[PDB]
Amino acid sequence: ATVYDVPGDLLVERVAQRLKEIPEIKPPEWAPFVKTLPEQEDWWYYRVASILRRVYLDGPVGIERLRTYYGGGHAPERFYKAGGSIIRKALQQLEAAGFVEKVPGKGRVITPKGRSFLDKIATELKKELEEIIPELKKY
Ligand SMILES: [Cl-]
Repeated sequence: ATVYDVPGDLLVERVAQRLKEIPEIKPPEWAPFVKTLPEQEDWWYYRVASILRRVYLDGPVGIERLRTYYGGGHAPERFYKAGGSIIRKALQQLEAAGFVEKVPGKGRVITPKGRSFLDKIATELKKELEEIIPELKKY
């Protein structure tokens, strides 16, 4: 299966778990300082997983385009607050892990390693859904 063949939320969950074992993916200790479930406890892993999937889907894609995609105005020169820092750090860690690269004049793209990483996890998830859902009791 590929990323296209599984739901995004469950894929990001499963990718997040696998990213925990990748040494370069190091939570920056930003989310714990916010007061305003695994997706919260493991926020950074989910964030990086989501961004990796977004690069797979949308690449080539630039930092500012990702920032505005995720944000709650395009201004690539402007001094990044929290959202820009998140994209930048995620992309730095993903590049260090070999999963994304920069293409001059194009943006970030997923590498063959990154693509296979996602597609392997998608294949596992697809198999699980195919097994579990049809076998659930009705009532
Ligand atoms: Cl964090």
